[PDB]
Amino acid sequence: LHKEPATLIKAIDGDTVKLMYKGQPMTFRLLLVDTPEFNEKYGPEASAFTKKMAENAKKIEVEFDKGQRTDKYGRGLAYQYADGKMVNEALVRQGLAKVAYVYKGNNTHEQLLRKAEAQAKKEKLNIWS
Ligand SMILES: Cc1cn([C@H]2C[C@H](OP(=O)(O)O)[C@@H](COP(=O)(O)O)O2)c(=O)[nH]c1=O
Ligand SMILES: [Ca+2]
Repeated sequence: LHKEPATLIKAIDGDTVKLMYKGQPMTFRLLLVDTPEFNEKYGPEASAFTKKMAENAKKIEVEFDKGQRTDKYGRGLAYQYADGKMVNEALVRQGLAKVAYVYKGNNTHEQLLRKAEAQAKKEKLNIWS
């Protein structure tokens, strides 16, 4: 897989963000994770985390997997990086997302994220407290 450029348009919540990709505004849904909705426990904390990571980044990138690049709602499906750090993985390591929605053929980073989830669960962080 490879990273491609994007720029931040606006934070949305823990697992969605509005980015400009190839010069067009699009909402992205982060692959392989599920954050609580804003109205649920840890939803606001997940939103704050990804808003900070994205807004402080000098360089945002997106990486598509091998499979579907948009979902049935027209959201782009990717892994998002902020100054080289994967947001998807960071959420999971902090106990602010569960590994979820693992569909065959868009699951390249599944085991990386499961290892983060195991470390978050060991530490009893956030969702795992
Ligand atoms: C992460 C992801 C979600 N989706 C669809 C499955 C879920 O359908 P339903 O809306 O029918 O539940 C929805 C979950 O996203 P949200 O967690 O953003 O609500 O998005 C995909 O199709 N592919 C994906 O990789
Ligand atoms: Ca969600």
